[PDB]
Amino acid sequence: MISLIAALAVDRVIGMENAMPWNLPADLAWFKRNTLDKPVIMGRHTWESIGRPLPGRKNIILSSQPGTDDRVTWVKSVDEAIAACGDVPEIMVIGGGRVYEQFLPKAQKLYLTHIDAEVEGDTHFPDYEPDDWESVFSEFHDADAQNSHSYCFKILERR
Amino acid sequence: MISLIAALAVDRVIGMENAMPWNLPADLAWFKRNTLDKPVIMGRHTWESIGRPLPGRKNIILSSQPGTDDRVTWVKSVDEAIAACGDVPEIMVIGGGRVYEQFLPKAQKLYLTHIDAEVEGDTHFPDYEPDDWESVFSEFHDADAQNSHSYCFKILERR
Ligand SMILES: CN(Cc1cnc2nc(N)nc(N)c2n1)c1ccc(C(=O)N[C@@H](CCC(=O)O)C(=O)O)cc1
Ligand SMILES: CN(Cc1cnc2nc(N)nc(N)c2n1)c1ccc(C(=O)N[C@@H](CCC(=O)O)C(=O)O)cc1
Ligand SMILES: [Ca+2]
Ligand SMILES: [Cl-]
Ligand SMILES: [Cl-]
Repeated sequence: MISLIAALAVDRVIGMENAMPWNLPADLAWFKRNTLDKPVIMGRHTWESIGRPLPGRKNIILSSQPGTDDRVTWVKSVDEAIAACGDVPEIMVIGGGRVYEQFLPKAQKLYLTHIDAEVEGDTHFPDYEPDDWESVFSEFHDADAQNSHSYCFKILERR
Repeated sequence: MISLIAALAVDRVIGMENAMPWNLPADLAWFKRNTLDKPVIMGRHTWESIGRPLPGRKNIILSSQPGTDDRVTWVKSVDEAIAACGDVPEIMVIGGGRVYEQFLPKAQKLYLTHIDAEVEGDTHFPDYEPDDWESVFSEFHDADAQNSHSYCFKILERR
C-alpha cells in the first residue's frame, strides 16, 4: 500500500526555499516511528536536505537525474519506484510536493502533522478531498521546552 | 574569564521557556565548538530545553530550587556557580535571561549569533553599551536547506 507522510503548516505548506522555521523533535520521532523498517520514497530536493540515507529504512530517490549516492537506490519512474521497494505491505512517500502529487491517487492512507506555523510557501501538499478521507487517529500538543509550535498528528485512510 | 553565548532574534529577543521558532544546526555546531571542554553555566529552563548533560562539558545549573539529576552540578548562587569550577581559562554562560543579566557585569567576552527572524517575546538579552565592547570577529551566513534563516556569528571583547 502507498502511504503519504507529511508535516503541513497552515495552508498546506510543506517546503520553502530554506529549512522550515520550526524545531519539532516530536515531529521527527513520529516521522521515525512510522517510517522505520519500511521503504521510504523521496525526491532529490528532500534527499539533499535529509543529509544522509535514513538508517533502517530502504532509501529510494525518485529522479530523472542520477547516480550520486551509493547508499540509496535511484529510480526514474513511480512504476519503477514501486518495484524497487518490492513486495512490501507498505511503502512510505516522504515528499516533497512533486512526489506527493504523483503518489496521491494511489495513496490509501495519510499520516499528517498539522503545525500551527504561518509560512509563505514554495511547495504545498496537494489538495485532498476531506470527504474522501477518514480520520482514524488524532492527537494535539502544545509547544514545549523542545518543540517550537503546537502540532497535531493525524492518520487518514482512504474512504 | 566569563563569557556569555547567546542566539538572539531581531530585537535581542531570546527564549523564555518554549523552543525558538528556528532550525539552525550551524548555530549548534558553533555552540559546541565554542563550549566543548569548558564549564557551562545555565538556568533551569535552558536545562529542560537541552534536556541531558552536555557531553565533554562541566554542566552547572544555577537554580534556586531542587537538584533533580546527579550527573550535573546544582548551584544556587552566582558565587556558588563560579567557585564550582575553580580556575579554568574560560567559563561559559549559556543562558537564559536572568543568567545573562547576573553574569554580564563579570563578562569580558560575548559570542552572539544574530538571527534574522522577527519573533515575539517578553525576554531580551541584557543591554550592552557598545562603548564598552569591541567587535573582534564577525561573519554572516545565508539561510540554506539545513538552516531556516540568516545568522551572523560575532565575538566582542570588553574594553
Ligand atoms: C528534512 N527532513 C525531511 C522531513 C522532515 N520532517 C518530516 N516530518 C514529517 N512529519 N514528515 C515528513 N515527511 C518529514 N520530512 C528530515 C530531516 C531529518 C530527519 C531525520 O534526521 N530523522 C531521524 C529521527 C530524528 C533525529 O533522531 O535526528 C530519523 O531516524 O528519521 C528525517 C527527515
Ligand atoms: C536549547 N539549547 C540552548 C542553547 C541553544 N543554542 C544556543 N545557541 C547559542 N549560540 N548559544 C546559546 N546559549 C544556545 N544554547 C541547546 C540545545 C541542544 C544543544 C545540544 O544538543 N548541543 C550539542 C551540539 C549540537 C548537535 O549536537 O545537535 C552540544 O554538544 O552542544 C545545546 C544547546
Ligand atoms: Ca473518525
Ligand atoms: Cl523532492
Ligand atoms: Cl533558564
